[PDB]
Amino acid sequence: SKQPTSAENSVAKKEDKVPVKKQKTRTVFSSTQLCVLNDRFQRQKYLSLQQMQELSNILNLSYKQVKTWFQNQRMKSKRWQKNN
Repeated sequence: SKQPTSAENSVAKKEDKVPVKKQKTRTVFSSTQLCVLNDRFQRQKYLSLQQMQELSNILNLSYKQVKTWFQNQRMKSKRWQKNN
């Protein structure tokens, strides 16, 4: 696999350029993570079973969280995205 613990594309681009509007949704994702996610999804095919645990360690998040985020964005194409 590819374990991207380092060597990223420093500042690729952002899909969102909306500087803090509509208030805060309590929990939020940073453009830093978003950029890395989008870059890696463009450079690679997707996140593999191992890659999600790597990513989890890098962003100091949980494997349960990283997997669920991916599967939600994955399944939205077939069913729909859910916040729960």
